[PDB]
Amino acid sequence: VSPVIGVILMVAITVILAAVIAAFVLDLGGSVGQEAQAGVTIEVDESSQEIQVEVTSMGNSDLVKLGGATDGIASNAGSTISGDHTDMQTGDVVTMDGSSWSSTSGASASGTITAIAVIEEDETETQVASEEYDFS
Amino acid sequence: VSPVIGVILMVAITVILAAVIAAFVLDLGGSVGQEAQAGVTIEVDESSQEIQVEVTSMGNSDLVKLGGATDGIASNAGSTISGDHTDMQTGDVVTMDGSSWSSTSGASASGTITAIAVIEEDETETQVASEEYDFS
Amino acid sequence: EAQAGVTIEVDESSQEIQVEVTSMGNSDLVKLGGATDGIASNAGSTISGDH
Amino acid sequence: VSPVIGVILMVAITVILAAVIAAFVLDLGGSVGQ
Amino acid sequence: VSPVIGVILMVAITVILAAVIAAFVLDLGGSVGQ
Amino acid sequence: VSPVIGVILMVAITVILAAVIAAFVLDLGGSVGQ
Amino acid sequence: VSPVIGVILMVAITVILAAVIAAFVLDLGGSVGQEAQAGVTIEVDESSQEIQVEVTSMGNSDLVKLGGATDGIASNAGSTISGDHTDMQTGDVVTMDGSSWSSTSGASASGTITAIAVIEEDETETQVASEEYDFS
Amino acid sequence: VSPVIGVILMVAITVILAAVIAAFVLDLGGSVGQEAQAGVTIEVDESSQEIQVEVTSMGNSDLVKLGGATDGIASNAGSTISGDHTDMQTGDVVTMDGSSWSSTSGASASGTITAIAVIEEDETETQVASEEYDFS
Repeated sequence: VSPVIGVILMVAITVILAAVIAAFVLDLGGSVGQEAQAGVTIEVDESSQEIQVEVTSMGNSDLVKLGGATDGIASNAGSTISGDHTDMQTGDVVTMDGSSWSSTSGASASGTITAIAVIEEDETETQVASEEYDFS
Repeated sequence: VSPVIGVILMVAITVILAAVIAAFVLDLGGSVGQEAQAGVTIEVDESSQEIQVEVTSMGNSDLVKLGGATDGIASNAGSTISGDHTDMQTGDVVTMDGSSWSSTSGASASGTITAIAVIEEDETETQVASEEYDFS
Repeated sequence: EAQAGVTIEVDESSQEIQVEVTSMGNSDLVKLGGATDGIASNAGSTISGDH
Repeated sequence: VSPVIGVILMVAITVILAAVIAAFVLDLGGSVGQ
Repeated sequence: VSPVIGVILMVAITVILAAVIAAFVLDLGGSVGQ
Repeated sequence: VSPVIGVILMVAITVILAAVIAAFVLDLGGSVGQ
Repeated sequence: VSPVIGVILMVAITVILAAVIAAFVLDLGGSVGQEAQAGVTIEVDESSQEIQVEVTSMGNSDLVKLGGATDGIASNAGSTISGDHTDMQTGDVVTMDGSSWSSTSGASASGTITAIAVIEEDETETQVASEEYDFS
Repeated sequence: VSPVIGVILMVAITVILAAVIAAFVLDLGGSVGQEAQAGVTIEVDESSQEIQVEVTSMGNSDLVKLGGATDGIASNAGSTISGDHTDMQTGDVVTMDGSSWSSTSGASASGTITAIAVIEEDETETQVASEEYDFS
């Protein structure tokens, strides 16, 4: 009689463990991480020490912002950036005049300008373009 | 007896997880993002400070509108733009007289004129042409 | 023991949560619990549909 | 399942790259120096 | 259950690799030497 | 009970193998020879 | 009581088997076989019975050597080969004078000249170019 | 003792199921469907109401035959077709005189002439060229 009751109890434990593991499996099942992608052009003009950025295509993202060395520039370099860099729609233009960075403290004459695509649905951030410059 | 019931329960969980992952996979399966393309010519005349735009070909899009520096001009520069810039069909002509931008507040004598192709089916926007100007 | 598959998705852009039943399994009805008890009790119409 | 999703993503990247290269080609297309 | 989770993880890796290769492709896309 | 614990262990091994193969794939991903 | 102890022992055996299979899986996991690739040009001149080889591009390999019919030639044909054939860098030139092969024993007037790329990291060998000749 | 015998039986069932699924997988593994491709030129002459077909290249197929509207013509239009249309080798010419189709019952003055490539190894048929005509 003992082994049969043991089998029944083990079956109950098996059902409970299956119920527990189902939630863990389904937790991974739903986490299909998304990735943003888009096309932006960056161009550094040596004749006037200026950098221009435009969004050629949107892809699946909905807004693009500039990162990298722009953090130091936009923070204290003030009006050397024209336009809006925190939200660039397709067809927008952002112009950065780099003549004054060589003397403005905290603004690196070298570095890199990087573009980040943003999706508000889950706060996904992805790098889409990069290009370095040297006004030193 | 215990491992067999466990196998049955695991098979049921496998079927449920397959059903869950199928929807996630098919969600990505249908998102074939489209991109607009067309040909437009932009020409900046230095003798009279005027910019002319015409649509040479439509490609697969159905309407073209001007963006970039035109946002500042069209917003408050008033009648310096002739024709319709929000919807340009093939063979249409848009003429912009830039003589007065050097003194009109909010109108940049420099910048860039960009063309955007539009598809109403999914609100896709793509840049097709760009050209800068300097009436400063 | 009941088992089924339901998808929950929290949208940061509009502060909204969506729930749908992908599969039934062997159960026959699903209801929302947890923090929904506080919300559904007095938050009124912030929930749409039948929970 | 993995290679099919990869193919879809590669197709999307191909469309984006075509859109990017179209502007570059058309930039040279209009520069008929007089 | 194991192969399904493996497929999900491989799909995630495929998305990440597509994101990585997109930047490399677009780097060459813009270098139209004059 | 045995097959469920086996499934859990196999899932863990699958995660570890995915982590291992990700580095190998990304190694080739970045080698765009100029 | 018996089935519960059996379940415990089976769980232990399952853990041990998982540990054993993990090593086997990871053994295949790391064996991502590499392949060498490069570009080399081979040219057979009918006017003087001479064959010229140059490395146009290196690709990802680091040295190129000649195989195929060259094994018979280089072994006993002596000075009919000029330059270094066991290690050809980019921009190097190897010239082989085939006039004397028609009479030198062990040197095939026909056959094929093949190029092999080499990587010292794992001794990978890959064929990159081939071309036949007939001085018979 | 019960769970161990259950594990043994489940292992046997797993081996049997693996053997069963192997055949199903290998059935799909070998079905690499082939497709024929070739180049044929079709030309419709308005001055004499005649259509000419020639095989410019064979590709990987081995014979070409005409389909489409030719089915109605070749069936009862008799000698209006010259040459052999059921098997066209490279460099062959088939001439069809369409003057009489406007009055011959069952012969459509309009329609389309299509070319089909054929491979006898697995009876693959593929369309390679098409062109319409209007002698009505």
